[PDB]
Order: sequence, then structure tokens, then C-alpha cells
Amino acid sequence: SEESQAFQRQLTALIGYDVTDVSNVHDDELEFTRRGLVTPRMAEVASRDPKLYAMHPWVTSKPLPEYLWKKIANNCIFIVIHRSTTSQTIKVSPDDTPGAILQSFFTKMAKDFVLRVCGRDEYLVGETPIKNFQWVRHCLKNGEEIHVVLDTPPDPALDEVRKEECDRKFRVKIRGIDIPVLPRNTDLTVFVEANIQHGQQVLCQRRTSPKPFTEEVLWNVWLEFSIKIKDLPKGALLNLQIYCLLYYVNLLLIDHRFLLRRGEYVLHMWQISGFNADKLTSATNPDKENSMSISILLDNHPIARAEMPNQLRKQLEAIIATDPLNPLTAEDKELLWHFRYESLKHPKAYPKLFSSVKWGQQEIVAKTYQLLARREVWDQSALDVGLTMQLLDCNFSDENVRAIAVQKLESLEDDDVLHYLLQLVQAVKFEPYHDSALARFLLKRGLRNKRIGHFLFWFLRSEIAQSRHYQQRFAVILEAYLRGCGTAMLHDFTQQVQVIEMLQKVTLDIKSLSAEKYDVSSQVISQLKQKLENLQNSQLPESFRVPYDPGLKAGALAIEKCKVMASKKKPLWLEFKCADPTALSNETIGIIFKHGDDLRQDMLILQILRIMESIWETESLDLCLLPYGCISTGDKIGMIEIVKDATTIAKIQQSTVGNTGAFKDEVLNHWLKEKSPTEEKFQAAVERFVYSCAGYCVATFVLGIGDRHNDNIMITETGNLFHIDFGHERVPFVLTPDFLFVMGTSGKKTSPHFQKFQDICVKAYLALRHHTNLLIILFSMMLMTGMPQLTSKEDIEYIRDALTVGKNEEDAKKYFLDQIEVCRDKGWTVQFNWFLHLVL
Ligand SMILES: COc1ccccc1-n1c(CSc2ncnc3[nH]cnc23)nc2cccc(Cl)c2c1=O
Repeated sequence: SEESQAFQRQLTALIGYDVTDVSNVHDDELEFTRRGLVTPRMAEVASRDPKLYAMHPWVTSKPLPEYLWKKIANNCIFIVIHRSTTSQTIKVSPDDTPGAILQSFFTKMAKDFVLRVCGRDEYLVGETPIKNFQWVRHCLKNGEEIHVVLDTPPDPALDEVRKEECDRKFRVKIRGIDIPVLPRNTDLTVFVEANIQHGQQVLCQRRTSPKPFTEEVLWNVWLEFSIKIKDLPKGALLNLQIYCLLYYVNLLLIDHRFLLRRGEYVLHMWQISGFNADKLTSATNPDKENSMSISILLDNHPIARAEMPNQLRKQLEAIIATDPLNPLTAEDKELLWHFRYESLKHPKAYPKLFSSVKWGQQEIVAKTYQLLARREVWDQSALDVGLTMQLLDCNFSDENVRAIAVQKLESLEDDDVLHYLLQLVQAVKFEPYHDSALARFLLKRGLRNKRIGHFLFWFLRSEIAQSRHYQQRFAVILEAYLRGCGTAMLHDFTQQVQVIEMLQKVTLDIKSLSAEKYDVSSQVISQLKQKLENLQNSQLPESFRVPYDPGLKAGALAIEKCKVMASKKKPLWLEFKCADPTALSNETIGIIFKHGDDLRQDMLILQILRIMESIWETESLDLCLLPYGCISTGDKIGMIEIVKDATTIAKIQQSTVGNTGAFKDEVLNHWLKEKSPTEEKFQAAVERFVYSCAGYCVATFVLGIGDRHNDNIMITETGNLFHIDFGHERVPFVLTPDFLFVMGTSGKKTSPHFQKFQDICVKAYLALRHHTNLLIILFSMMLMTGMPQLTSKEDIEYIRDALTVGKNEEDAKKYFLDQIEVCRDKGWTVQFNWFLHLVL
């Protein structure tokens, strides 16, 4: 139909890639998948409650932590309801529902509707004990009053959805390589390596002979693999590689229809930058012009008791106990396999067990499947996310293994889904096939809830715009989403996209106009001011959802407040008015637009920071981290939330002390005193400081991103410290002397506030260690799916030592309390060292 052709144009500009394009394809997986995703979408689109969907109450079922009970010191909670500009305060108990507040409010006003948060597309509707709304817990945490406007349900009709309706050795032939142009070196050596791979396990490996490197190289050979054909497991990849390692490509041996892949192939290959999730994609390089290729033939047909000695069970359990990064011995593996049934009784053994499987042997895979049908124990154990993540990583390519993980996720409530979304999305990179339990889990959840839907979009779009290796897959999932999210939401994404394409334009042009000489010359403030007033009228939408806080609808530029940093990269600092007239305040929405850093990295780190916070909640800690909004929009470009009322420790050192790397120790306290209206808010600032410092000291050590310059650390006027710019002699973390004179210490001393700081770290630290497995897998996934290129040992195995795996609680505290001492030891050594190696 005519309409649907133009609607596809829509989808394409929203997505930033064209999924009807079939230029870069050698089979029909993507298309089969676009058609596969229809059912599960229409399903959830058929399933959701239109009313609750439209208002998307952000809700939890977690208990309220202790640090916020000490804030309702009376089983009573105040709510300021507004009408036009008339208002009154209501007496409410934590457990009261949104329903049981209306019936009370109209028994509180004598001579149906819906409550909504002031200045936000946010609502308190539905049957949950209002102590269980996030916006409420946010007010408490930050000492705030809960303001609401009385309006109706947003018409549940506004999310109207548009309607739709055997026993031979495997053999492979290397014809040869081609590269149209390759003057890449004085010539060395070149051979081809064909690996049969399952879950990063090399099942089998044959090579070619070493020739010199010409723009055209031939062999015409059958490589005989040891594996029989009947023995290939679904999702095995034939993995093809060129060493002189220079190029790679991958072909799924078995297709999405369980068919043995037969025939002729010309595969355009990816280059290593002159281990890593890109190394894994089944996608061929779409740049058919410059790219190396390879030509192959496939002529080869679908797919076909309790007794235990003590010393073994002890060895078994010792193996099962150990961390996710401890290597399994061959003996270890045979132990797990032969006692697979005793192993099945322990959820925690699943990763190790399934990685003890000889996947290149058919009758064993078959035994593994028969095993997976005794899933009573797995099905009935509580949901361990770190367990579940492990089964979704690069080590498992089996469909059924992976499905039992996706099973466990189903019981996740939106609140938690949102905590893991980013990493669940990156985890699609490890799926063998475009259609998977996990890709479909993401749809479902995303379509069931607007908050997850929104983040689903930007997370998927972030990679679509930026990586060739996975743009196609993600673009099919993204497509599938947009076709379900409903008319309203499409409208928002549409104007969200237009605003950021516009503002990036401006970001790039401004960056071009200034030299290495960083000044912000009157001439550049000229350019910026003018560009924005031009944009303000006939181009820039009236208002837009702030991508990283979908509650906030942003309005007009505050042109006078927009500026540019005095820096080699030249980021915009942009500020916006709030489209919502019911907004309680008049404070601007701040967004930094920046080109230069890989913000994908920032996204990953930031989101672990939240996970960490949530981990701390489980033990009633609060460490006042400030994980500001950050989104990758495309290649080394993106946006960042402006944190209001903060500067850099560096600037606080430029102010009173000067600028040639000079350093003095009292200034932090001076600055803090001077930004506190009463010496009491000041107290609250020192207290903010001790807690926020401590948090970042711990988080930062665990992730090994703690050796930072002061210019990359910030504080709010209310004492909230926070690390920034996760761009990319040593020291564990940053506990400088200037920080210390706020603790009350002078190199040696130990004041009630310092004792406190040491207290809180140890508390925070060995609390992360209670979640060790989770953090290890997250970190390891982070590394593989979001960094430069990282070693299958040295890099990942940093976090083992940091979380001091294997150690008793006792050593652990001792270990951390000494890291502190290395800071106490060196003070300003490395800080100053930045400007030392300005010229060396
Ligand atoms: C208050 O902003 C600063 C104070 C001292 C040193 C640097 C900054 N700063 C910074 C500090 S980094 C930062 N990082 C994350 N969230 C933030 N909110 C406010 N600043 C940040 N970023 C800028 C980005 C674009 C344009 C400008 Cl003009 C700035 C900028 O001035």
C-alpha cells in the first residue's frame, strides 16, 4: 500500500539505516527475522493495558531502604496537589495507593481524574503502595516536596498502533583473497586460517600455505576438517582469517532454518585496527569497494545415578565455588561432565557445566539437551542476574543454554530490566542468530513499557549509527520496536531525532572554526549565538523529550546561556527552557554536546555506577553517586546531562592558588563554606562530601578507572562529588590532600569525619564483593562490547584482584584500608605529573 511505503521512509530516518536494503546480504536471515518479530510484537501490542501503558508508572517492588525511613520518622508523607494555581497539602501514609488518596482528597475537599508530577510527563496511577513510586523515593532522597497537578488520563487512544496485515568430514574450498588496492606495506607473508568455532571455542582448525601478499591471491584447495558433518552444532561459525592477523569474516554453518549451508560465497572482510565482540558478527563488510574478500565453496540435510565419593564432591564443589573467570582445567571439565547430574542441582554450576560440553560431538549435545529437561532446580532457584548474564556472553552459542537464561529474566520487573537494559542490548552482539530469545525478550519488555521502550530506542540507535558489524541486526530489532510503540511515541522520537541531528551539525561546525590554540575568541561566540537564533525559528521543533530523562519535555533555547569550552575538543554547553508550564521551577535543562570522545564507553561505565548504587540499596547504603545522563548518538559524538551548580576541582584550584600546576589544601572547604547560605547547609555539604567521595573511591577502584586528574572530577555547591569524562607512578583512586582537609585531616590525623570515610568505604567495598560474580561478568562484557580491543586475560582479570577474589572478609578490609594509605602517601605526585609530561 502507498501509505506503508512512505511509513517505511519514516522508519528509515528514525532508525538511521535502511532495513529493506538487501545489498549487503548473502542469504535472507534479516528478512526472515523482520517477519519473525511480527508475532511477538503483535502479541505484546495485543497484551498491554492501554491506560497503564499511556501513563507508564515508574514503579518498584523493592522495600524502602533504611536511609529513607529515617526520613519518614512518623509513618506520614506530605503531597502538594495543585489544580489551576490553587493547592493544598494532604496527610498520607507510605502504604496509601493512588486510589486511596483520591477518595480521601475528595473527603478533604467537599464542594475519574489522574495525578501527575509537576513539570514532567510522569504519573502516580495504578495499584501500588505509593512508597513504591520512584519519583517519590527521589523526593525523599533529595529532601523534596512531592508536587502534583490534577488532570485526566492522557487519552489511552493516543498509542493507536498502525495495522499490519552425516558421516563425511566437513570440507571447505579456499579459492582466494582479493583486495582491489593494497599498497599497505613492503610486502610480508599471507595465509588463510579457517576455524570452526562454537562460543569462542575453536572446535577445529585448518590452514593454507604462506604466500607473499599481492592484490590477488589464489590456492584452489579443499581444507579437510576433522569434524564430521553430522557433528556440527547449530550456531557453529565457519570463521575465516588472514594473518601476516589482518582480516576476519564469519559464516554461520547452519542457517535459521536448520539447513546445512551449501554453495558459492564471496565474503567481504573486516580489518583489524593497525577478544572483542566485533570479531564475532555473521555480518559481511558492506564497503564492497575497498574491502578484502574471499571466495569459497560448500558442497556437502538438516539436523540430527546419584552416588558420589566425598573427596570428589569436595573437588566438584571447590570447582563450582570459584569465580566466573577462573579457568576450567581439562580434569575440571571431565569432572563436571561425568557428574553432570549432581552438577545440575546447583544453579551456580551451570556456566561451568555447559562450558564442559564437547559441542563438536553430536551425541553429547544430545545428552546435554536431555539434561536441560530436568530443569526443576534451575526453574525453582531465585533469579541470580550474574548467573543469567554469564549464560548470555561470548562463551555460549547454544540456543537452549541461552534460552534458560532468557527464561530467568522473564521474572524481572521493569525497574530491574531498566537497570540491566544497556548490557542486555550489548549482549545481543553475542547471539549467533538475528532472531533469538533475547532479541525477543527485549521487544516484549520494550513494548510493554514506554520508559524501557524509549531507552531501547536510543540504545539500539547508538550502535546502528556507529558500528558496521551489528548495525543490520540491531536495525531489525529497532524496526520491530517502532512498529509497536504507537503513534505518539513515533512522534516524539521523530522530533527527538531532528533536534539532535540539528544540534550536532552546529557542534561540528563550531569545532572546525577554532584552531589548536584554544581560546574561545570573540569571533566564535559570534558564530554560536547566530547559528542558534537562526535555528530557533523555522527549523527547531517547539519542544522535545530529553533523550536521557524522558520525563522532561524541553522548550526554547536560552541563547544567552549557550557557550563553548576552552578546549582542544570544542563541546557545546546548551541550556533549554521547560515546555511544561506546570513546572514548579524556572531552572534550565542543560545538555552538553560533544564530539571527540567515545561516549559508548561513558554509557557503559555510568550504567555500572547505577547497578552499584542499586547493590548498595540492598544493604541500606546510599553513596550519593551522581551518574548523569549520557547518550551516544553516533561516531565519537553525543550528549551529556549538565549537572547544575558544579565545577571541577581543577577550577577550584585555578581560582585562589593560580595555574602552573600549583597546589594548596584548604581551598575546597573555603569554596564550600562560601557557597553555603547558612553554616548549616555547609554541614550537610561536608556530609554529602564524605559519602560521595567514598562511593567514587570504591566504584572507581573496582573498575580500575581511579587514576584520574583533578580536572576530570567535579563537585556540586552542595558538596556532591562526582567523576566525569570516562574518555579512556600509579595510584588506586583519588583521595588527594585537598579532599582530606575536608575530612579534617592533616596527613597523619584521624578525625570523626575521616574515621567515618574509612568506615563507609569498607562497608561499600565488601558489599560489592557480595555481588562479585555479577560485577565480574558485567565488567567483562563491558570490555568486550564497548572498548578499543582487550585481552582475553590481562584486561578482564584486573577486576578479580580488585574485588580481591578468594580472600576472607578480613584481608579484604585490610587490602582496601591500605589503598587509602597509598593516597595518603603520595598526595600531589601524579596530579602534577600531567603538566610535567606536557613536553616529555
Ligand atoms: C561548569 O562547567 C565547567 C566548570 C569548570 C570547568 C569546566 C566546565 N565545563 C564542563 C565540565 S564537565 C561535565 N560533565 C558532566 N556533566 C556536567 N555538567 C556540567 N559540566 C559537566 N563541560 C563543559 C561542556 C561544554 C561547554 C562548557 Cl563551557 C563546559 C564547561 O565549562
